[PDB]
Amino acid sequence: AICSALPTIPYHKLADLRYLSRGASGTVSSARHADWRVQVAVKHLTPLLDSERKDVLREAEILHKARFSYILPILGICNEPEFLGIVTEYMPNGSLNELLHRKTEYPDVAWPLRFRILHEIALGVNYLHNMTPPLLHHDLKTQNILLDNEFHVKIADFGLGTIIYMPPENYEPSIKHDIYSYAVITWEVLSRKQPFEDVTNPLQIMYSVSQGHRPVINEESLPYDIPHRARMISLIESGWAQNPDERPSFLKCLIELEPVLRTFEEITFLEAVIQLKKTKLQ
Amino acid sequence: AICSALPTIPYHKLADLRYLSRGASGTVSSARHADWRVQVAVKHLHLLDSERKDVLREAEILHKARFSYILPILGICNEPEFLGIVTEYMPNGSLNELLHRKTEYPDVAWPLRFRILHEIALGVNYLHNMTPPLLHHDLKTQNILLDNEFHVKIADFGTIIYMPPENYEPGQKSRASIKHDIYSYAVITWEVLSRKQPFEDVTNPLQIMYSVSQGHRPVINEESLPYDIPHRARMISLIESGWAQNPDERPSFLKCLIELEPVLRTFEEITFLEAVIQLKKTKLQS
Ligand SMILES: CCCS(=O)(=O)Nc1cc(-c2cc(-c3ccc(N4CCNCC4)cc3)cnc2N)ccc1OC
Ligand SMILES: CCCS(=O)(=O)Nc1cc(-c2cc(-c3ccc(N4CCNCC4)cc3)cnc2N)ccc1OC
Repeated sequence: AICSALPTIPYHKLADLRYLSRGASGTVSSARHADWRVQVAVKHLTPLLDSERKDVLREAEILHKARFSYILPILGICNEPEFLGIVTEYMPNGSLNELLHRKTEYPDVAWPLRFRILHEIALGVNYLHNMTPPLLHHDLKTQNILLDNEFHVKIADFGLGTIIYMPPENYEPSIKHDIYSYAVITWEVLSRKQPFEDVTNPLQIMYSVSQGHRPVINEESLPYDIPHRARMISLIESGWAQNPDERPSFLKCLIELEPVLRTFEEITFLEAVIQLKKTKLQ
Repeated sequence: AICSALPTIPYHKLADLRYLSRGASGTVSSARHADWRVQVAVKHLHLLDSERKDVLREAEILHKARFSYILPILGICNEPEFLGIVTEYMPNGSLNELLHRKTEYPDVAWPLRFRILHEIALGVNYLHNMTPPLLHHDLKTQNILLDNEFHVKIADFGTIIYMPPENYEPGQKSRASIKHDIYSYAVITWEVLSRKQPFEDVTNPLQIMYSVSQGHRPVINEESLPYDIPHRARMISLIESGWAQNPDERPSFLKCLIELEPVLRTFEEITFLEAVIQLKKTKLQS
């Protein structure tokens, strides 16, 4: 009964555009609003076909209808004959991929921060699932997860390399789908390692996973230093099971994770974040 | 063209309710969601149809003003047994507590105070630049909640200090004015740079109303506002122009944001987190 219309931001109110990152889904730039006096990110894509506009609008309204504390907050759409793009909050620290694999800038990443990030990811995906109707991500990657000033998760890219996160039952030309990806991410988050490093052709990855093989679980990929190691390992291995029905919903995962995050003090999170900024500063 | 329906949260999905604080605008409790697995705050009642209509008005105003510094509403609980607004849980409470709880919060680094002022101005300016412009007309340190990282979140669109004189007799038809809000902001800025109660010496609020209608404002001196305050002169000019006897002399929030940006720009990004962690540590162990 209570509807809210996504504001249409005029293009000429967006100053200081700068290419932030290009990718398959389009190009993302940074800008600042003339009236709101705040920084924002803009995702855009020749003239515009009607299908392209329809897909961009689908994505924008999906962001608008799934507003949650850990879902990328959309601010408005810029829809003009000259330009068309989605406006959202600017996430300075970029994607989780950079955080994980930029060991020069990010030498250490305290376990409290890693687990808080995992928890917020699960929370975002679970809220998307608990919508009506249930909203399916169908494409979770360490590149979709953006991190704000305090390294809090913000998920993006919900609507219609990238093979690491695909369940085996999709090779043959669902809710469980998403959890699979999540499991993988957890692995890639506790190890800071590329899944299937030794494999050079992605079809090798597809073959190994279709044979029921997953990334290595050993002493090197996951050190014993990792907190709550055994629970995380059980969660991961059951979360990427060959059979979809055996994979748990995100609510079971949240119930399993909450006591894990509960062992970290509130201040240790900020300590890890500020230590990360300091190691990156020096 | 893009509509978004506020989810209707069932009452039975709110577990572990606890009276957090009662007040004029109603009572706010804390609770936890069964499916979303997150903590939330719930504003509830003490029901006529007029009350329900007003609650729906508040809910739709919060939902239509979704902004980074506006209290994020999650859903509405509309059942015959209960009716309430559900929003994000702001653990550290309101700005008033931060300012005047010197036991838990002995020191408050200037970077964080300026971040809070900046975010307040940003939220109010966003409210003004809407279509149509939405007026707060009741800004106080109790409306400003503080999230996990002490980021400002405005809500709710001895409490007269933040009301301009032309609003005491509410000329609603005549002077439901834009400048009103800026007045409030000025006062808060003072109370944020001094950590002191405006009109401390006055004990009767009607005396405060008379004095303010007489063109009197809080004192600006060496004690209320020490010279230690960063950018002291610029902030003092902002305050004095924000509570001018004449409403038209008070600037829009866009002018204030344009003046504040260069001030916030002088603090490095890490100093904010350092001040916040210092606040969290001083509040602990006490
Ligand atoms: C294909 C669309 C990307 S996305 O799939 O992740 N989604 C999506 C994302 C964003 C967004 C992105 C970023 C960002 C900034 C810097 C960097 N790095 C440093 C500079 N060089 C490259 C690496 C990485 C990411 C910040 N803030 C945002 N708000 C904005 C809108 C979006 O709309 C779906
Ligand atoms: C009480 C003012 C109402 S309000 O004017 O600020 N508006 C409004 C606010 C809220 C809200 C409030 C709180 C909150 C938490 C701790 C405390 N303290 C601790 C115990 N001692 C007293 C002080 C006070 C408030 C947290 N999170 C929320 N989300 C929820 C809905 C609202 O309705 C729009």
